[PDB]
Amino acid sequence: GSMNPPPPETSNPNKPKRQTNQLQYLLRVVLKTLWKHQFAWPFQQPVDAVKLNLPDYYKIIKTPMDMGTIKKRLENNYYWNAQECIQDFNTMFTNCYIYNKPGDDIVLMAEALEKLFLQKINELPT
Ligand SMILES: Cc1nnc2n1-c1ccc(-c3cnn(C)c3)cc1C(c1ccc(Cl)cc1)=NC21CC1
Repeated sequence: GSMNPPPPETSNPNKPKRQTNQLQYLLRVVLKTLWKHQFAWPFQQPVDAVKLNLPDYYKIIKTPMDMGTIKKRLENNYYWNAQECIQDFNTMFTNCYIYNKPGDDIVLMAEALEKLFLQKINELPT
């Protein structure tokens, strides 16, 4: 039998909170721009491997990540360091490359989203 894992942790009220220029930009500019992209829809929520009939997905992908989780982590002050958020974006793209094969449609879609991501964090404020 095949079940999805619970989604990643997005909220811990015991974690210290800070507002930074970089976390605000990651939510208001970067997340916003990737969310509205033509290719965002597969990445907006956890992979539902039951719904998609892919019982091997959570056999291969042990560090799941998606933009819906990253949005909640940003808005709930889950991240202390901007690099934690940048790591989650990179995990989301590399999961797609790990599960799938070079040249697959979803890989071309993730590669384009990654290119936009790198252009947006090129302008990460200081
Ligand atoms: C991410 C992510 N990494 N690998 C995948 N995915 C997806 C995740 C979600 C969905 C989805 C479907 N219907 N809904 C409501 C969500 C689809 C996919 C697709 C996928 C394939 C082709 C295109 Cl053109 C687009 C997507 N491939 C997989 C499962 C292997």
